[PDB]
Amino acid sequence: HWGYGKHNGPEHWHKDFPIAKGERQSPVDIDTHTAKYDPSLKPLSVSYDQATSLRILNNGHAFNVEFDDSQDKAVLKGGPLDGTYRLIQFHFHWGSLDGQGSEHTVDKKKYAAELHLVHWNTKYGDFGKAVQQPDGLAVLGIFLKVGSAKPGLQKVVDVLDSIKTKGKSADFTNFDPRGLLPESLDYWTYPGSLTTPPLLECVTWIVLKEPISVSSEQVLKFRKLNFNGEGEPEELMVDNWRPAQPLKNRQIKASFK
Ligand SMILES: [Zn+2]
Repeated sequence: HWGYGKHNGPEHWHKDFPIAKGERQSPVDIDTHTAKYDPSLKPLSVSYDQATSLRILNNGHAFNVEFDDSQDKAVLKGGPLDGTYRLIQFHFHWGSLDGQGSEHTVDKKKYAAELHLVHWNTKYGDFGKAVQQPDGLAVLGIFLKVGSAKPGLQKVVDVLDSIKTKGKSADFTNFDPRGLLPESLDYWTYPGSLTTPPLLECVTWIVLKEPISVSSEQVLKFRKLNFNGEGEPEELMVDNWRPAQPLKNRQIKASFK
């Protein structure tokens, strides 16, 4: 019964998921004055030309756009990564107000939302095995600010009415995740965790420096989703973000000077 409410939110998760207080928890604050350029880093390779989206699902915590991950169709490689990481899904975290919603922060700044493109390391065969490994996942995180509309997000926005409540899904084929990227692939990276229970410390985070802009109308439609199931009292799906966790014995590295 974890969530983001009044009595089940992030500050409670440790009782069921003690790794919530672990050594490598996410998100974190990215201090641009202490992150250090790492010349050993390579450019990201984002290879999404062959992506096969399938479905969009309201899981009661966010919505996931799911992909066919049974072949190397949409992969992330390079950067800090060794090997090939396959896209399984993306989802967002967002606020009730434009001044909060992101999970990572940058010099303590909160963005309106954050996109997570989740990938798993093909050496482990499937997602469920990958999450048991320290290098099992690679999550590309992208900040959202409110300003101009993001045209490539609109197809997501316009299906949201069909998945208003927890447990609803809809077909979502032929969606191109390249339309969600900023111009630059400059990034910060560090080792961390899933940001929802079970909070497993299996993630290489790659957080892009350049945010994307979305419109106030686009974010307002996200805020019409519901945490609840159909036929239950309405609870708007807002503020589904975990706050920054202690960095502990980690360093954040930058791909750029
Ligand atoms: Zn996430």
